[PDB]
Amino acid sequence: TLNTIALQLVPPNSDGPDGGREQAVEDARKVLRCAAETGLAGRIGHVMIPGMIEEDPDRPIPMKPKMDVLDFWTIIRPELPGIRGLCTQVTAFLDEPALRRRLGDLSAAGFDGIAFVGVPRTMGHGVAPTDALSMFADLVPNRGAILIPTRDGEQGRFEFKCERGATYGMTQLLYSDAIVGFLREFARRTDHRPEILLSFGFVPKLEAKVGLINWLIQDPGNPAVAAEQEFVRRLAGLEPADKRKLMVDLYKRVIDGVADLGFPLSVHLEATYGVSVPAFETFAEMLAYWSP
Repeated sequence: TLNTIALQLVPPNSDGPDGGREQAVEDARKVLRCAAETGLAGRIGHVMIPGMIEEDPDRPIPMKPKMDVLDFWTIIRPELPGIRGLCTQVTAFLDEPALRRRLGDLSAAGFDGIAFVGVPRTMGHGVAPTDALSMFADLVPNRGAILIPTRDGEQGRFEFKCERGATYGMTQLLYSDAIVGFLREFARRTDHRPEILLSFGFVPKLEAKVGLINWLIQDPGNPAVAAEQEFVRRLAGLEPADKRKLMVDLYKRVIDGVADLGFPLSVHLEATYGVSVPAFETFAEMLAYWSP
């Protein structure tokens, strides 16, 4: 079990002559600075590096190439003394031998958890993500499945992934208490008690203009998600202290709602638009209420 506070850090664009290395160092230093400014120095235990970024097909200008997960960690690891690694990893291009090689490399580099994921919709000889969960379990021994508590059929989908060896579930961004009802029914139906990495994403006013979070959580026809998107739209437009209050209230509703269910809990902090002092001001008040 991780019992950790994880901060998501997206690898920089690698299309420059430095391959993103200067940007990676500055990003790490911005993390330390923002944590220090908000009373969170030394509190973040892990960085969550995604090894997959879904691309919105309707965005006019394309994503640039991104730094490899392990290249990125190698650069930022010296700048974040004491912080360890978590990641997601695409397994579609990793046969069983190559999956053991990648796992050994990530373990040796200091990664403690790995969530196996699929390929973006707009992009094949390896293991399916759910088959990888139980392989070479001594390497990076925290093995993550993605958990979206609003998604149709998620009770049977996530139960199966626990059967196949998931030790933790990394949630989609949480903008309602749907995870409370989900885990209450999961605990009732099953004996599985994976660690839950509860994901919380700061919403700046830029979301009102860009709508990236709204798109990241979209599920057309799902009324529970519609409610979440309405919550995100509301937050985007509220004044800074108002959106902090509402996000902290949501945090408290989730933590209280799941605290007696028997799942180990970690916290996954996300700033989709980039780390900032306002994001960390919100994180700090959340973690002041409850921290793993």
